[PDB]
Amino acid sequence: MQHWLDKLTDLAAIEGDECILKTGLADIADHFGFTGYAYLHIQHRHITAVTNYHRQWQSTYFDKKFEALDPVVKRARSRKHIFTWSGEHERPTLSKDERAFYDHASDFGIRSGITIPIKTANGFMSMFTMASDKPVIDLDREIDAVAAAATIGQIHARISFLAWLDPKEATYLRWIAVGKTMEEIADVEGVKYNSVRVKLREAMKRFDVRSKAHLTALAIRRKLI
Amino acid sequence: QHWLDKLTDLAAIEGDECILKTGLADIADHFGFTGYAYLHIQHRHITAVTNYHRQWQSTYFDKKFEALDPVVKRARSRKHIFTWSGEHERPTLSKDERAFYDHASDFGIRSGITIPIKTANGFMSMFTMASDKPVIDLDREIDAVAAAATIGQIHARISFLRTTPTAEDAAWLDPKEATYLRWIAVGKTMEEIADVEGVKYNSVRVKLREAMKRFDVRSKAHLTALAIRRKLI
DNA sequence: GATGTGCAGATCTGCACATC
DNA sequence: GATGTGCAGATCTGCACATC
Ligand SMILES: CCCCCC(=O)CC(=O)N[C@H]1CCOC1=O
Ligand SMILES: CCCCCC(=O)CC(=O)N[C@H]1CCOC1=O
Repeated sequence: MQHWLDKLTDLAAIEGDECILKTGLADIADHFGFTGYAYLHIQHRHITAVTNYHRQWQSTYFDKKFEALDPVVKRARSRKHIFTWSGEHERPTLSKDERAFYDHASDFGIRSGITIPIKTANGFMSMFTMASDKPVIDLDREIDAVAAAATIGQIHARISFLAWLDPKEATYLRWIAVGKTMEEIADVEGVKYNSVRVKLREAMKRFDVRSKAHLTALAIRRKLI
Repeated sequence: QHWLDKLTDLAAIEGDECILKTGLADIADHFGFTGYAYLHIQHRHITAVTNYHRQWQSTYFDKKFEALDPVVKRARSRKHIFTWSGEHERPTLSKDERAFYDHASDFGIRSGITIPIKTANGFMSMFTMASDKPVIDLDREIDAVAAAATIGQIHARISFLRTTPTAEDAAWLDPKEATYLRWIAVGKTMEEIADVEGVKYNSVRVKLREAMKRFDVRSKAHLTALAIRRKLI
């Protein structure tokens, strides 16, 4: 199947509100074995988030102003380049406080991750993180920093631009719109043929159409894609 | 200082496209370039947003230079910022490429900086700053990572907010193709189209597959999508 | 209800050929 | 070239039923 960066690039192109996007982001994170994801926009010390991290951890994170303690945000602020982090692996040279921070985050299964930080308008920044409950992130192939940046640039803009087709309906329909067969969609998305078949036939039924070409035309005409 | 930063700031302003294109043109000028060019590529089907001379835009597509331009070739091959130069590449270039670059020079396009990225559904987009200088003499190399981050945002601003192409490759449908394709777009089968338009099933079959051949698409859904996207229906 | 499984028959797509 | 013929195999659509 395609990489999650490609999945994110595809998602950045679908229509819909924040709710639709979050459903899609969570599914991608889950699909690739991550416990959650988090998008953060940071201007100075002011942060806004689009994440599926436990609400309890989010509240604590905001309440105790962890943006100023989180080693991940520190690195992101320091260098705009994708990186992997690990609470366990980073232990040495981590203040007693940064240590307490990681132990608390561990209670939520946030122990390691991959983060992609980029510069955005007005000298501010945005970062996207894929979190794991594993001790460390082990990768056979290093992720292309350039491709990672291009992907997050699109994801950031899409979020900044914030009935509808759901993420799977939209994502699958978009591939139908570029000539893919359902088997090919199953392969690139890493899902079962039947999941693609079921999702799309339901879309067809809800819109009362008899062919993919009709669903495609109606979706485009109605700005659903 | 740093046009990449200016582009990032511009990618954030939401308003009508007329202001976006003006902003892009202004940045290109401010930093000493002859102009800019954004291309969204979907296998030979290309849409452009650029302030390159209107005549060059017309020639570029009428001659299908996308298939000749070494800049596009390199972009399709590797998604990484690069600088190009007609004069510097001379030795490497064939007779058609040299000529190609010659015509471009007539429009103030002799060298440039191009940033290509991958976009949704296996396609790509690229942003170029063109100069009239024989070569780009950069004092400091432009960070490929930062460049990608910027163009990812510019691509989303142009594409997601549905900007009007300033130029694109020629794609059309003759009267019959259009008539039959409109029916396909509302759920009809080839047979049903034959009955309603009072023609042979083979007439509909051949008219549409030839159109599919011309657009280079594998399915009717794809032909339908490109046709609607291009306003042919 | 949300999804998934199966498949018969409907349709289309890819290829080789033929005719206007 | 534009249009038309022929068809095996690819691919989809509609309906019935299964899972949990
Ligand atoms: C609003 C919720 C906080 C999101 C924080 C973020 O983006 C970066 C990050 O994953 N930091 C990790 C590392 C240890 O705990 C975390 O949460
Ligand atoms: C529609 C106008 C064509 C834009 C093509 C483009 O984006 C890349 C590019 O700069 N190619 C250059 C190099 C020689 O001529 C050009 O135009």
